[PDB]
Amino acid sequence: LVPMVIEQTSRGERSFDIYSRLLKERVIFLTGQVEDHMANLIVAQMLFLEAENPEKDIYLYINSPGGVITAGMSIYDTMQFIKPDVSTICMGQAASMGAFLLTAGAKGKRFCLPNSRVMIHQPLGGYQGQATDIEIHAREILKVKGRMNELMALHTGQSLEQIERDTERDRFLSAPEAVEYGLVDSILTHRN
Amino acid sequence: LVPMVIEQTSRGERSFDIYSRLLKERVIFLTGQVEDHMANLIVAQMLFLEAENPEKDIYLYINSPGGVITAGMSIYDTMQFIKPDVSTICMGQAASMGAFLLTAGAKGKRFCLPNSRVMIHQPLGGYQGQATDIEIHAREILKVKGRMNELMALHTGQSLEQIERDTERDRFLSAPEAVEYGLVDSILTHRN
Amino acid sequence: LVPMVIEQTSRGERSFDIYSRLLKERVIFLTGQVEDHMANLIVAQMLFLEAENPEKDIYLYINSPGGVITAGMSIYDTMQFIKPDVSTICMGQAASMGAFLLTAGAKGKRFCLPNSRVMIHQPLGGYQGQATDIEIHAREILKVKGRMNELMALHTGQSLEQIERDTERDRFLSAPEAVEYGLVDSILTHRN
Amino acid sequence: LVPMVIEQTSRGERSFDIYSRLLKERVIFLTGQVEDHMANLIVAQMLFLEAENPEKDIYLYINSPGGVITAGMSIYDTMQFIKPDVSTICMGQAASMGAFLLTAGAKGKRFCLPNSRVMIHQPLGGYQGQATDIEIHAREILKVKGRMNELMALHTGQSLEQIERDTERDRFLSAPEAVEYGLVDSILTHRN
Amino acid sequence: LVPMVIEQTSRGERSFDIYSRLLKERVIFLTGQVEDHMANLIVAQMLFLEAENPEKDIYLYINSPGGVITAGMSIYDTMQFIKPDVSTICMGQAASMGAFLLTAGAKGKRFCLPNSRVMIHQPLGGYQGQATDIEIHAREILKVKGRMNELMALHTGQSLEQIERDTERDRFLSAPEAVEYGLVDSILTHRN
Amino acid sequence: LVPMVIEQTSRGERSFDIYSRLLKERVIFLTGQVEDHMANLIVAQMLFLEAENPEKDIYLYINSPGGVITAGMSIYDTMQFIKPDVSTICMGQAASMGAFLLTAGAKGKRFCLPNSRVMIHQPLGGYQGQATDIEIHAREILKVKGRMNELMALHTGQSLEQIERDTERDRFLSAPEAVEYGLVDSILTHRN
Amino acid sequence: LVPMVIEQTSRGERSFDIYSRLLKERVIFLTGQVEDHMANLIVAQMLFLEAENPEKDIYLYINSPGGVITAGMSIYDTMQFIKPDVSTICMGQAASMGAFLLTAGAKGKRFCLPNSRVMIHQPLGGYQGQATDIEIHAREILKVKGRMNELMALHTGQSLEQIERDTERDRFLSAPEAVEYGLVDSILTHRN
Amino acid sequence: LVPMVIEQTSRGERSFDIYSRLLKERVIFLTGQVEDHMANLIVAQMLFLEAENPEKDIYLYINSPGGVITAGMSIYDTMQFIKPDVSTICMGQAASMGAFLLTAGAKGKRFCLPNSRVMIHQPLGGYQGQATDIEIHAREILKVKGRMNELMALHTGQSLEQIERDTERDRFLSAPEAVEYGLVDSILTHRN
Amino acid sequence: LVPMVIEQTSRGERSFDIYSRLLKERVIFLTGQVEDHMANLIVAQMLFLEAENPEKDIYLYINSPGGVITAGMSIYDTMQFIKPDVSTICMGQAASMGAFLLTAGAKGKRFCLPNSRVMIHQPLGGYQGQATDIEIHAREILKVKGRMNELMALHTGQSLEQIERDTERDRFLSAPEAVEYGLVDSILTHRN
Amino acid sequence: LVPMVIEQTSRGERSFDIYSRLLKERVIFLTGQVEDHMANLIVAQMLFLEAENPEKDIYLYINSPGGVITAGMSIYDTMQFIKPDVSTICMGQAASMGAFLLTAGAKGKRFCLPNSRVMIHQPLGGYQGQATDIEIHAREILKVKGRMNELMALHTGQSLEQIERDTERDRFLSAPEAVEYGLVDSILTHRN
Repeated sequence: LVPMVIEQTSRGERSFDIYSRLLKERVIFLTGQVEDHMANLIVAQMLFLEAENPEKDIYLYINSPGGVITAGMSIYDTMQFIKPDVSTICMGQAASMGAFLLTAGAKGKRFCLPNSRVMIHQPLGGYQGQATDIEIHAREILKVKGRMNELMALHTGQSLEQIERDTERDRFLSAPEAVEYGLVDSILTHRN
Repeated sequence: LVPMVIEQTSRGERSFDIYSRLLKERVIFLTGQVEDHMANLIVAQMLFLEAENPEKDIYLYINSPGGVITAGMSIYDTMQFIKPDVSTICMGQAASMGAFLLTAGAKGKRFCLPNSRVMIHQPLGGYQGQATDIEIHAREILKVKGRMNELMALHTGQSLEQIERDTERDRFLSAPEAVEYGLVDSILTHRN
Repeated sequence: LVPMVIEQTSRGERSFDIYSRLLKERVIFLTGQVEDHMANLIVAQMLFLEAENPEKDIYLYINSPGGVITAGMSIYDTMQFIKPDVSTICMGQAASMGAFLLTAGAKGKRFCLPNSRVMIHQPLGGYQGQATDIEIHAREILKVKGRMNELMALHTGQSLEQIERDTERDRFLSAPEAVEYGLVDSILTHRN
Repeated sequence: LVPMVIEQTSRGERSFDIYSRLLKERVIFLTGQVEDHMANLIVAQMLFLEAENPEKDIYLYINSPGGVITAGMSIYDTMQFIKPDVSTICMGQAASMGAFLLTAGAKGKRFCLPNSRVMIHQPLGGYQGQATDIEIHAREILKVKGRMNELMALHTGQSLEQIERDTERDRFLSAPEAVEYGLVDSILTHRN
Repeated sequence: LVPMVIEQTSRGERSFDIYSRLLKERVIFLTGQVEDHMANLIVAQMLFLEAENPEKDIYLYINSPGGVITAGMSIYDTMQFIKPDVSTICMGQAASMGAFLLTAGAKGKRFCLPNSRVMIHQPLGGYQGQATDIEIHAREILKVKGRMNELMALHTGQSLEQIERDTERDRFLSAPEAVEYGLVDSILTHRN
Repeated sequence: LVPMVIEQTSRGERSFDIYSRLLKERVIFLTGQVEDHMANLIVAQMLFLEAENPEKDIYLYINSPGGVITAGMSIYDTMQFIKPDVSTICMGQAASMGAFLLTAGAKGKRFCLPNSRVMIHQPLGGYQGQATDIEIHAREILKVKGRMNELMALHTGQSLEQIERDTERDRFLSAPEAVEYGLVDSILTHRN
Repeated sequence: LVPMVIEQTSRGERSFDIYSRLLKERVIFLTGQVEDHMANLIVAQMLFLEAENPEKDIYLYINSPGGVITAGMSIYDTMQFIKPDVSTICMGQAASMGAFLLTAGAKGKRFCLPNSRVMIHQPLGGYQGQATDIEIHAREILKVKGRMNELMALHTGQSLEQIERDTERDRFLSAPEAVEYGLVDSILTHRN
Repeated sequence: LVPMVIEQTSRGERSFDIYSRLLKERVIFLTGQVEDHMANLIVAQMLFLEAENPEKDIYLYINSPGGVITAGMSIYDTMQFIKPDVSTICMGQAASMGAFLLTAGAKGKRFCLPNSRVMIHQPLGGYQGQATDIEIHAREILKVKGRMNELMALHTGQSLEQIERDTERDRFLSAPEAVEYGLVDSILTHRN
Repeated sequence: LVPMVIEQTSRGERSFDIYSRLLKERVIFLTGQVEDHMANLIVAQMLFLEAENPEKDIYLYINSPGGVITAGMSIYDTMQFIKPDVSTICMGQAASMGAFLLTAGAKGKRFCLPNSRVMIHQPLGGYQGQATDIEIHAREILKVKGRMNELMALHTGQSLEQIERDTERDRFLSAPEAVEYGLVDSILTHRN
Repeated sequence: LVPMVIEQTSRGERSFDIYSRLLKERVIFLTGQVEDHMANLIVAQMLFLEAENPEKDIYLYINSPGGVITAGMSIYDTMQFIKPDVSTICMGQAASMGAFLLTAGAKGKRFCLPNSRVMIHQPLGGYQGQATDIEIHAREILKVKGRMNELMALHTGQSLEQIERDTERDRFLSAPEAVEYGLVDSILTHRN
């Protein structure tokens, strides 16, 4: 059950759900397996906040084990499109897609919690059918692999060759290791 | 759950769902497997917006893997019937049915995000029963194939022969490749 | 548990199961649905009897609810290939393949029990996939329908047009009706 | 069904759910198997209370059998990041994660009921695949085990070596035993 | 479906669910299998009622077949902690945990209906694994058994050895029998 | 879904579900299998209605096929406890448990529809385990059977011996037969 | 069960199963789906017949819907390795592997029945996993497709390009058409 | 059912199954998944052949998709232990364990059919449990990987480093490629 | 199917299965999970061989993943009861029971193949029920652990304390390590 | 796969299965759960041996986890009816029925292996239905418990009161403990 909170305003007392109250403060929660429906919801929140104030910065809290690539690209493309800088904070973990979205945040505004765990791997897919169809889908996933690696190299700042080697197999990076790799910029240890 | 949002108006503060709030701005979300139930909901949204302001454009956001042809065709006929132009934007991906609706958008208003993937294929179906019945259903699906290819050629601008050859098997098109093919017009890289 | 029947010959006593003993008398049983394994077994028996005596008649009892068409064609082609005349008898019921194999017996050696029944209908099938593949499989089953109807008219003496009209839907026929229709030659009521 | 309670305020009477009413008093309920969804909910509740009054102490009732490690670390890091001292209380039981979060509370503000049962064990995990991938995943759970033991020693005050020996297998600690170990500070037997 | 009732208050009329209306009168319903989620709901109600009026007594109605030992302890420890006296009533039945919570009520305020049943038995548990871990879990369930028999002896007033003999196997106590045993104080036959 | 109804009266108009509307008129619906949750709800309504006017009668409509015994005793004990007389009416049917609650109503205020059916049978149960435990449970159900027969004899007026013989096996009684037996006092054919 | 047949030899009468009796006549039956177990059995028969007589031709009857490719290659390699000429005959139907083995027979000894049907299509396969592994399995199945098409061109005599065009999709061929295509040399209609 | 073959000798005719007849010729079949029961059977055949003639070469036919490693080691160890040279021939496909046993044959007596396909990959495994137990099983499977690679380098002649690089992922090899890789010696294109 | 082999003796030719033939040579095959049926069969073989020749050594081949303890104890007690020295050999792998029986063989006659594996761990078990019954079954499995460890120390020659430390968790050992530990006496690499 | 053994007699070599060969030596095997079918088979063996030689002792090996009581009673009554002395031996384990049959052997001819185990407990049963039927089945299982306890006291020589206390719950006993308990006579440590 989602709890309800009261917000004091000039008009009077107002009741909001815990998630909507934080949305009012430009906070979007990315939680669980990435998919088309949850991604479209996040896209709607980014566009809504852009209109309210295109100057202020938006925040994205990523705690997810990854998911569909196509759904993630909808979020990634939306972040780069809108004028507001999107700050990404990793809570708990950030897998292949969560990590791609984490590093896709605005340069200097990417954060990670101290005990967080980041993991990056290459795309995984499968197709059953004729050899001709296999060649088509096989070429498509390879293109996505190259495209994802090219974008990660840009945000992380590492060379494309290095990304291919590291993403060939699952690689787990802690919060300090991620800072060196370039996935995140700083760690939020304590409130200052 | 969907996060509620507040809209300021002359009467006072008003509460709207995230999707309903965007619907007020002539934005319709086409998400997931196309089926009769969701299609009738999109049709109702279009007709409602037409009454409010037939001059203003409508924006359809497509992120779906395709689905039933009859359900998708009810959306296409609705778009062409109504006077306002229906702009189509592709987020994440637009498969066979999603691509037909995408290219069916108003000329010059079709858009695609840079990392979106547009796949087009021919109709697929099946029937079990007597040979006489199989002949009836086989002729019907073939007629549907020609109808879809005829319309796709009209919107894309390519010849019917080329569309038939290209759609004989699954064909994946990136956002730039789609521009040359004619499925879309421009790519929304960044807000200007 | 098939019973064992002892056979007395000049050499001495011999033991055989109920089915092999009848096989020695050139009697083959066609029971159950027509599949590839049972059909291949019947083919071996026919070839075996031909080598033993290429001029003595063979008896084939048919009590089956029908089955695969390809399997039946192996039996039909084998019957029309070898020199011995295959006398077919209907016991209990004769479905599409059972009736086709029944009427495929040697002219003047086709029999049917009094309380037996025969059923003829058009082929059944189906396919799931692209429209292109459907056209292929649809054309194939139609050719089978035309080919099978042609053979039925040859063995029954009826006209191809009449067969097509009677095979469009399941048609049941009794033993006397089958004689008038040309499916069988005579009814075996009592030993004389 | 959750009951609704009435709160008398200067503005007037207001209706609150039982869980929301206690949230207003800085009480957060941690219940059931730990997971990403419930963890983000607790995180949102903590951040919300910090904004309202970063000086007042928060309370976190813990009755859970444990769960995912990553989800728990999000709660742990959030508790340490915010300024308010989080006072953990153990109701019924506190497993591996419930205990790790229980001992993570502010020094001097960790409590447990007299009949509560605490339990600490090493991480649980598994992976199926190639030997190379097995080695990769095996090193992570070992790092998580070492990282979790380091933090437990910091809060409880026991040496790292002792924590390893005691955490090798499931160890159950009663409320008084937990006080000596260092997981909790005091027992709440009766209201004074 | 839960029905809604109207309350004639000074500040107009308010609509409350049947359970919330009774909660306002310091009545809590404990029904069904005991578990962590429902137990945390009863604890919230007990704490909320204590804040409203510590002097007034809280009524608990127990109609349950028992459940998790840990979940029940959260309720038991909460009852003893709060200053107000919890008056337990037994409707229908009161199994192992329902009976433990029933007898846990304040001395002189434990009641039972004439046709109600009571059942007390030792704890139930199980574990699968190595012999070493089996020995661990076995020691705790034995320790929990001794702890529950000590507390039951205190409320009932019977010797510890007597409780062990009876609890070894399931025992069924009628309402008058429970009074003699000490589980309850009196019976509520009719309103006076 | 339940249909909402409105009351056009003074002091404003109030909308309630049809079931809650009837509850205001002192009408409680007992429908379906008896269980702890539904029985607990009925208990709240009885206790709730008592507070408004202990002098006014409460109506109970029974169309249940029977259920648990413990849940039924919670209702029976509540009816006898409260001061207002509970008038039971049988709609459709009243099985073993429903019939026990039907006859338990106030003398002279028990009714049955003309085409309603009633059946009474002994308790049914089962236990799997050691022989020692079987004896415990077998003795318990026999005590329940004797207790239920004693109460039924009291309300109906028949001797305990007659009730025992009739309840050994299912006995179906029509509305007129029930009147002679004593389960109900009169029949409601038409409104006067 | 398989019927037993008596064979007269120098020693005396000898009993054998129907399949074993035909095996002595240098006849092998290929029925059902191709697999490692059935394929190895056929290989053993070919080796045994070769040792018995390395100059007498062997007969292979084919009636199967196809199957694994690797299993089929074992049979194909043996036929091309041993000195005796393997005469292939098609009964009922010959699918991808059945047709490949059919056309692989000795030149001039490939026969087909009048009503038999031949179907040829490209290999079918699938893999699920990382993009790297997909490229490997995809390249492998493509080599098989090219390798199989090369062999089919050699036996049939058709150009490699024509075989590739006709194998992209399922193609059916009657016995007369198969002769023109080069799959079989002659049609066996009547022994007379 | 396996066919029967009559063997003629001076003593007289004798009947053997197809597999048993080939066993007399020192021919063993390794078909299907490699498990413990099938491997144990193969070991029994090797020891039997050694006793009758410890100087004649043995022939092992391999058509298997791989299987357990422990079962494979029993076969491998027995081949090296006995004096007779085990000639390994691969029909169809040879996976990780089939290829390992294939290359384990006597130097100069390892053959491969032309259309065969060999596949080598690193071991597979997995475990679920505590972190300590995971480290144990991880070290174990890693040792197996190193041990298996060492043996492969010895039989294939390649370097340990090269084998490690080629076995990290599934690698397919045709008959000619296996010769160059040292996995086999010659190709049995024809008996000549 | 198991292959049949002929044994030439002075009396004539005798046909035996592969396992029965080796049984004549005092060779027993312990393969698969250790259950009561397979174990009882091995016991019968041991007794039969003892009656034939109580002075000739018996050979027991072991390749199994372990199993029930009670079944294994019957085999162990029989080996130590009879006079013939049971020589144990390990092929592929030897689990807890497989290793216990392996090391239980006659001193100086315990062998293992080079690439074999050995695994020793403490017993496994579990129970579900009352706390009293748990204590019983827990004490029993602990006695088995102590009993089995005592026997292992006797045959291997290691101290009881060392065995307990090495059996607390799964411990893997290769053939060379087993020799040093004392489970086996030597390694069989070649016949010469 | 039961192995086959050859028995050398004056007439000539004979063939028997391992179990049948031992049956000639008056050895019966009681393996697995005690059911009607297996018990009936054992009864037939006991009667056959009596007719062959009613003066030679019979040997019964028991390795079973128990089962139905009625089936075991057939074996017990049969052993006490025939004249030969049935020497019982336990291997691995002896449960409730296994131990009952074990102690039922002839006095002075009851043996146990050194590492065997025994478990005795009261009967287990259950019934679902009307309360009347429960009393019937309850009384029946109680009589069986007393009857079986009386017989156990007779063979073991223990008092009936002592057996009742021990049988109440599962009691485990080792071979030496069984001797002191009168359950067996001696331990077969070695043949000697």
